Amino acid sequence: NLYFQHMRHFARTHAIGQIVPGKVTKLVPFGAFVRVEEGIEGLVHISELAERHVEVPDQVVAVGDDAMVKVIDIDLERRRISLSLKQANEDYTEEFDPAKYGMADSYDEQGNYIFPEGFDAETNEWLEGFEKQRAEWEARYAEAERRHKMHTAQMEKFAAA
Ligand SMILES: O=C(O)c1cnccn1
Ligand SMILES: O=C(O)c1cnccn1
Repeated sequence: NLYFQHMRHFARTHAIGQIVPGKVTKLVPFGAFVRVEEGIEGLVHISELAERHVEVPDQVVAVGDDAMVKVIDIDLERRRISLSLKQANEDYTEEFDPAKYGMADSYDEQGNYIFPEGFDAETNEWLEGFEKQRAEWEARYAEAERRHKMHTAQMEKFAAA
């Protein structure tokens, strides 16, 4: 079963709560399907489109719209990924929280930051011979930033209210 395997891979590479970019692919009476990271599709249920009540999804999104959504549930049995636009926006903060955009593994159970393998907290510099790890990290971070920036844009485009 390839689909299960893909969705499982997805679940194991994304934390619940993660906020991710998506493209709206399809509208239905009960919500809007969104393709996540040019990957696979989740559902934004109609009640999770916005804070206000909504009679049809078109009231909030349209096919082809880009958006940042929160992953709120992953059901590998029913092979549904649940998404929320509403909650993504509820959790937005002008201040950047990398945990919510792809770097949750840089935080422990308390929420304390974990200095990555190869970075010297004392020296505050990357250790020579770790260029691979520096690269991967810098990349992950950049993406997390991009994502937050986009979300900011989405919130700014809330000049609707
Ligand atoms: O048609 C479906 O699969 C469906 C309908 N309502 C809620 C969730 N899923
Ligand atoms: O049956 C589903 O859950 C479905 C439908 N359209 C797109 C993605 N998923």
